[PDB]
Amino acid sequence: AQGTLYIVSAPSGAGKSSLIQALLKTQPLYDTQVSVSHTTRQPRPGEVHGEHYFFVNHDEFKEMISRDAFLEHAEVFGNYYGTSREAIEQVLATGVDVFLDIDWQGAQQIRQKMPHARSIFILPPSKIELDRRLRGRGQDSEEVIAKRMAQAVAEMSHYAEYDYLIVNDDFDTALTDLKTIIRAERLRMSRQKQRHDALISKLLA
Amino acid sequence: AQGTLYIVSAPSGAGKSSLIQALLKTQPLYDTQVSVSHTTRQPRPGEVHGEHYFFVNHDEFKEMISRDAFLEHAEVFGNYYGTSREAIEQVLATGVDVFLDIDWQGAQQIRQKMPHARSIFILPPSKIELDRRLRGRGQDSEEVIAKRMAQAVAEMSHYAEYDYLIVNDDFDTALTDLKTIIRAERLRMSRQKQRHDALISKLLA
Amino acid sequence: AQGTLYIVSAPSGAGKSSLIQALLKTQPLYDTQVSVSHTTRQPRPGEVHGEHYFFVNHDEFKEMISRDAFLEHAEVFGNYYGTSREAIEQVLATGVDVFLDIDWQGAQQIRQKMPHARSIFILPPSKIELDRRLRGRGQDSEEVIAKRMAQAVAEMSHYAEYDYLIVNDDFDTALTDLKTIIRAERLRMSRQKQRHDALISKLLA
Amino acid sequence: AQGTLYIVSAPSGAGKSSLIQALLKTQPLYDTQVSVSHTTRQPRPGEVHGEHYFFVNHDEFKEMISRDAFLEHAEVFGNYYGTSREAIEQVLATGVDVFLDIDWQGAQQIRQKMPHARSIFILPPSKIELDRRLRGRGQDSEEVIAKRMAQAVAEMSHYAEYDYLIVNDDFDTALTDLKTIIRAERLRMSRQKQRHDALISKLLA
Amino acid sequence: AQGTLYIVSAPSGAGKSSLIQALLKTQPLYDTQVSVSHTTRQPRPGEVHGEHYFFVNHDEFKEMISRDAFLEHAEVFGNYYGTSREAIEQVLATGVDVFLDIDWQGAQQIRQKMPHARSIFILPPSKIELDRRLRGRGQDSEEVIAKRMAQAVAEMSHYAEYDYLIVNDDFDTALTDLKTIIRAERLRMSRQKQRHDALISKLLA
Amino acid sequence: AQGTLYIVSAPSGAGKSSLIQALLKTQPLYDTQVSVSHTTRQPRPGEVHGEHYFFVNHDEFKEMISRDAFLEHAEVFGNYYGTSREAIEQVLATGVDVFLDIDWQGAQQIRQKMPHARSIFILPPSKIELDRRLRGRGQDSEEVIAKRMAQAVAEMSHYAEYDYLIVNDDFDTALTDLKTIIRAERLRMSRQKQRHDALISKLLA
Ligand SMILES: Nc1nc2c(ncn2[C@@H]2O[C@H](COP(=O)(O)OP(=O)(O)O)[C@@H](O)[C@H]2O)c(=O)[nH]1
Ligand SMILES: Nc1nc2c(ncn2[C@@H]2O[C@H](COP(=O)(O)OP(=O)(O)O)[C@@H](O)[C@H]2O)c(=O)[nH]1
Ligand SMILES: Nc1nc2c(ncn2[C@@H]2O[C@H](COP(=O)(O)OP(=O)(O)O)[C@@H](O)[C@H]2O)c(=O)[nH]1
Ligand SMILES: Nc1nc2c(ncn2[C@@H]2O[C@H](COP(=O)(O)OP(=O)(O)O)[C@@H](O)[C@H]2O)c(=O)[nH]1
Ligand SMILES: Nc1nc2c(ncn2[C@@H]2O[C@H](COP(=O)(O)OP(=O)(O)O)[C@@H](O)[C@H]2O)c(=O)[nH]1
Ligand SMILES: Nc1nc2c(ncn2[C@@H]2O[C@H](COP(=O)(O)OP(=O)(O)O)[C@@H](O)[C@H]2O)c(=O)[nH]1
Ligand SMILES: Nc1nc2c(ncn2[C@@H]2O[C@H](CO)[C@@H](O)[C@H]2O)c(=O)[nH]1
Ligand SMILES: Nc1nc2c(ncn2[C@@H]2O[C@H](CO)[C@@H](O)[C@H]2O)c(=O)[nH]1
Ligand SMILES: Nc1nc2c(ncn2[C@@H]2O[C@H](CO)[C@@H](O)[C@H]2O)c(=O)[nH]1
Ligand SMILES: Nc1nc2c(ncn2[C@@H]2O[C@H](CO)[C@@H](O)[C@H]2O)c(=O)[nH]1
Ligand SMILES: Nc1nc2c(ncn2[C@@H]2O[C@H](CO)[C@@H](O)[C@H]2O)c(=O)[nH]1
Ligand SMILES: Nc1nc2c(ncn2[C@@H]2O[C@H](CO)[C@@H](O)[C@H]2O)c(=O)[nH]1
Ligand SMILES: [K+]
Ligand SMILES: [K+]
Ligand SMILES: [K+]
Ligand SMILES: [K+]
Ligand SMILES: [K+]
Ligand SMILES: [K+]
Repeated sequence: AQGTLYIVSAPSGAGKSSLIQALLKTQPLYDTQVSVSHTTRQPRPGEVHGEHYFFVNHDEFKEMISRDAFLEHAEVFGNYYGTSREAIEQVLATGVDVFLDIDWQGAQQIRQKMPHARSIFILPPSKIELDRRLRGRGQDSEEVIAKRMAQAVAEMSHYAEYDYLIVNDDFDTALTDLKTIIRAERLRMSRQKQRHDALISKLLA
Repeated sequence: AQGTLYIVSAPSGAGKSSLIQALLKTQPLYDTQVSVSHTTRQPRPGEVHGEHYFFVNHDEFKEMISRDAFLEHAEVFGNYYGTSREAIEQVLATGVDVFLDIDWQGAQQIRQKMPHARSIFILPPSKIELDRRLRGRGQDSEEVIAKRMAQAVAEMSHYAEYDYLIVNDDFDTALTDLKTIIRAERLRMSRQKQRHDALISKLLA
Repeated sequence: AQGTLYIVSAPSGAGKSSLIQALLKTQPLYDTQVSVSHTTRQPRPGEVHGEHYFFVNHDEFKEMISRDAFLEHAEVFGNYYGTSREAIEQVLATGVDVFLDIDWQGAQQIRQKMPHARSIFILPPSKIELDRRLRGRGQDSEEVIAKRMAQAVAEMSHYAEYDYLIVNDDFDTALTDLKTIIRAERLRMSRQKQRHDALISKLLA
Repeated sequence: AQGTLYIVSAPSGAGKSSLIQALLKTQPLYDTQVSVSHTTRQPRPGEVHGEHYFFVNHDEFKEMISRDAFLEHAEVFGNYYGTSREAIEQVLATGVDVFLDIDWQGAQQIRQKMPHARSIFILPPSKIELDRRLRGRGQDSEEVIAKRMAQAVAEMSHYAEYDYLIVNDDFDTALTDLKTIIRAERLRMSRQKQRHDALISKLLA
Repeated sequence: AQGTLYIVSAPSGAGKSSLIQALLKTQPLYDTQVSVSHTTRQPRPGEVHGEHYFFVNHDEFKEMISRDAFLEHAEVFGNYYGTSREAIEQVLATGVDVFLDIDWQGAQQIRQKMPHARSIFILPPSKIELDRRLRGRGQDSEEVIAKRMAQAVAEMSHYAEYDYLIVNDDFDTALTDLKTIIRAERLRMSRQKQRHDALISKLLA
Repeated sequence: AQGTLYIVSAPSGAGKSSLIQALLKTQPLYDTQVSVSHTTRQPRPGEVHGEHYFFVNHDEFKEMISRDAFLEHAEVFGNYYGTSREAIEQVLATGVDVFLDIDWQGAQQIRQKMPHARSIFILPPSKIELDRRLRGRGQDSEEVIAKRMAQAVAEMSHYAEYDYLIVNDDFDTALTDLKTIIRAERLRMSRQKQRHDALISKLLA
């Protein structure tokens, strides 16, 4: 009973990390999980090793690439990120659906290796709103913000490669759209044929 | 642009009828409609012509087959039923999603002509429960009930042909399942790219 | 197996009427129905025979009492009302939960004959609010209003006899309360053991 | 104003710990709490003393039994567990409803000492699903899993002693069933007579 | 005490009509009603006198203007429409919130006479979508559609006059938005102080 | 794009801290935040500096007052509390709506400096319930409780200065009332004119 891989991408300031965390709190670990990526970037305050990321040195990441540790890996704004194959295969084979919060470059690598995976792209409801979300608390220089928005513009040009699109205007609407996609996918005949492997056998008698 | 054609089929005793009506009350005529089939069966008490069905004589339906007026037609439960082509094509072109409540024979003909149609099959939660619903008020003979149940079993044989499976155990749940499918499909990239065209242009500088 | 008999009573001005209709629209005829009482009162405008009530003459209702046709009967607000036994027993045996919208006199007679019946009493949120609802469009005389309010107070005296109390302040809340009771009862072990019989056998090797 | 004790039992792999935690996050501490049991078992990673359990040595547990510290205690798969009487009585007398996540042996002891307590049993939706939930991440030997399933089979044979049954097929449905039971129980006339001690006094005037 | 007067205006193609009906089905006649306007336009098929509109002749409506029977009146889409004063004042005095589905001309006259009236404007999600809804079944000429769209644009010019803006993209969302406004207003201090008068007295010793 | 300040006050035992925390978990930080106050009171177990409060010595608080650090400050039951101006102005100017959990004295100071802020007062559903909530786990002396209730009585006399009133009888109802207020306020024409700054421009063409 193999589970389904879900790809979730978005520019910074579309609210993707908060949409996925809120989805996860409604779901037991036997239905849905998130993958823990590897990264070279510094742990932020509040972040714990093995929960959000496995944090590693540049040289250790390199080692991992060279021994084919990764289902996908990429550089994103000055650091490396990747999804280790072993833990993914292991969780999917227990029937769990697994969320991959990754950029468009990782999404592409996943699509070719796992053609069944479903990908969701999240957009902000406008440029004005994107800019206000991107600015955060509002203490970065104009320059640092132009570079941010430019990285976001790059991410967004890749949206058409995804199977679903969520416009995250209003958080609760968008959360509901995300739950709706996963729920609809579980109503697919292949999935249902199984988990319901005969009630159906009992129906056709 | 084009709305999506939905096919919904079910044995009797699966609550499919009330599920579709309930869904329509929450949905504007510009989003979602049901197709008005032609048939030779008699109107039920309190059932208006042109709203549930176009009711015609045996002789009239046979001449409609000759004029090639139907996208599908079939014989179901001792009467003839057909889906007039002109109205489907006309409602779909205005962007409305159109539901076809038709049997498995009909669904096959539509699949061949309209291959992006999506199909929903609806099952009862058990055989005993199927029997309890078919029996209804329990005033019918054992002989009539026997014929309804064999027809139901025969209908259920063809489930594996459909894209989606809903197990209608609890009505509200099954209603949320039908609403869920419709909503997820509207979140697909092909339709969202259309609906949010202006937004996407702005966002990509 | 057997459906559950529900009794619902309330003074007028407690919104009990619309609560029951609203509940029924969300619920199939094979899950939940309302009992059709006989009465001597006139039909209201736009009120059909056999659907809300079986409307009979004073002389006809008196002969129904003699034939022992009622599970309960009583005099309410200057007219006679009764619950025909045959249809209750017949709907209940098909597994349908049946609601009896009857007064306190009726509820006592049913309690004695049918001791697993469950009863719901419905109260207004205050006396002032009760008065505001009773007054309605405010076109009635102070004398008629005076008689409606004494009847309401008399009805409310008998609340402590019922299994459940709903305070109907906010309609949607009170609707969720009525849906909630019905749903919890269906979760009781006696009914769930029946509904999931096949599952339980499998589970226990 | 004494609160209600709720008993929640299930085999491992019916998702009970996750159903109760999610219920609790919707409820303030003046309405609903969980009891903190005593156990001899080792704290898992993430577990904190006094939150999930009071962790104690074998000898300390023994001391507690001998001085009648426990409303119930039992051995469950190679460790001891129990509910201390003092903290329970103290919380219930402040009107809080208290959840006891305990096995069937503890449930029995509670039933005799507190006959008002309501018990809920949770089942998995099938054996296949139970087995997949039981297997977790999927790294235990076949042997260790047969023993797990055998402990689960034992738990499940005791389900008929409970007042309610939840089949935990779909987490959100099952969570809603749990909230529905507590909510229905609060609509009971005894409870309502109190918390609403006169609005009612004001109604009967 | 007094209910609140609501004004709702919208171009056609904003789904305002079905939004108001849908809202009313969830709401008792003692909480919320729609005003019955007089008009000279013909009844639509299946549209009853005194329930949607009081339908009168041109000559009758002109004499109603002379008797000062209207709180507002105006000419809309080639016919005359008016809000009879007596019924508004009479329903409002019984504590009912009354909705006026009227155009911008009407809303101005009501604002001047009734300055605590609250007003809701409803917009379509885009021009293309507005066009798609106006076109409807697509059987009208390009000339008629042209006149409907100029009327819609003219109506939308006056939006900035209203207290509240609802963008009706997704029906259920827009329905929740209309329910939300009504509910928040009932939470204002002036109305809550009235509704919970007895409670507040007790609470303040 | 300036955000809206929300004031939330209540006596102890109306459940205000739990209502606000639950609201916040549904909202991303770019829509809604809570302010972190300064206080001289001791950190409770579980409390962390900079999350719930900035904890400071009596002398440091004094320093802050003397250099005009505070938008509002006050003494509440033997300790000082205040909201620093800088962090507030900074967050509001990024378009975030900010919740201020403060007493009636702070509310007043905020009202004069920021006349756009919206204030919500929460009441317990009765004195009996207030007293039971105030008593907590139930281990304080009668005397300590009379003083508690007396501080609560003082808070409650100031309720009429607030724009909204929530009666927190049932947690989920009250949470929904709180979400409804914020949501309604976002439907106001001033707010909507902006975030929707032309779709509208595109509508009037
Ligand atoms: N290819 C790939 N991208 C990743 C992976 N993990 C995170 N990212 C991307 O890294 C980007 C920034 O991540 P992060 O430092 O956590 O900031 P944030 O997620 O926007 O708050 C996001 O677009 C992620 O999609 C990964 O394992 N593989
Ligand atoms: N193929 C075909 N079947 C139809 C059509 N309309 C209705 N049916 C089927 O014939 C059966 C109709 O039963 P009906 O008289 O409406 O009673 P119902 O089952 O409660 O709807 C159902 O299975 C429908 O799916 C049609 O247009 N074409
Ligand atoms: N005991 C008895 N009372 C009934 C029966 N049917 C209706 N009633 C009661 O008589 C009253 C009927 O009022 P009705 O004419 O229907 O106006 P309503 O109050 O809005 O329903 C209500 O209190 C009902 O409970 C019945 O079958 N038996
Ligand atoms: N009798 C009794 N059983 C308990 C008590 N606390 C926990 N248990 C049972 O111990 C079993 C396993 O508990 P645990 O080690 O926490 O694993 P888990 O709850 O399945 O994740 C469950 O069936 C509980 O019902 C208790 O205080 N008394
Ligand atoms: N001012 C004024 N306008 C009204 C009144 N009643 C309806 N209208 C407006 O006239 C138009 C009526 O259109 P109608 O014939 O009902 O078709 P509809 O647009 O689907 O409701 C709408 O814009 C209404 O707002 C009224 O009493 N006074
Ligand atoms: N004026 C003002 N009051 C505050 C501030 N922060 C907290 N309070 C008030 O202090 C009172 C007690 O706070 P606390 O010690 O946290 O107890 P609790 O909030 O009831 O659990 C509450 O009424 C708050 O409204 C503040 O920054 N300014
Ligand atoms: N406008 C705004 N966005 C914020 C603030 N704090 C965090 N964010 C955004 O919230 C998201 C983090 O979940 C990012 O898009 C941040 O930039 C704030 O104070 N204002
Ligand atoms: N069990 C049962 N099913 C019914 C009753 N009335 C209608 N039905 C069923 O409800 C469905 C129509 O809503 C059909 O499947 C009918 O057979 C009844 O009294 N009992
Ligand atoms: N306050 C008020 N109650 C009404 C009105 N019309 C009907 N009702 C009440 O609404 C209920 C019927 O739905 C009854 O309790 C009626 O008295 C009205 O205009 N105002
Ligand atoms: N199938 C599956 N169940 C898991 C996994 N991780 C945890 N669980 C289950 O989730 C529950 C813990 O809440 C237990 O029933 C675990 O066995 C996993 O990766 N796969
Ligand atoms: N696109 C579309 N709109 C429709 C159709 N039928 C009715 N409407 C629209 O739906 C609304 C009435 O519910 C109006 O705005 C109508 O123009 C249809 O078939 N297609
Ligand atoms: N009745 C009651 N209230 C409690 C208990 N524990 C905490 N609270 C209340 O819950 C609130 C804290 O969120 C305060 O009003 C506390 O007094 C308890 O055991 N019983
Ligand atoms: K990641
Ligand atoms: K059909
Ligand atoms: K009745
Ligand atoms: K426990
Ligand atoms: K009107
Ligand atoms: K604070």
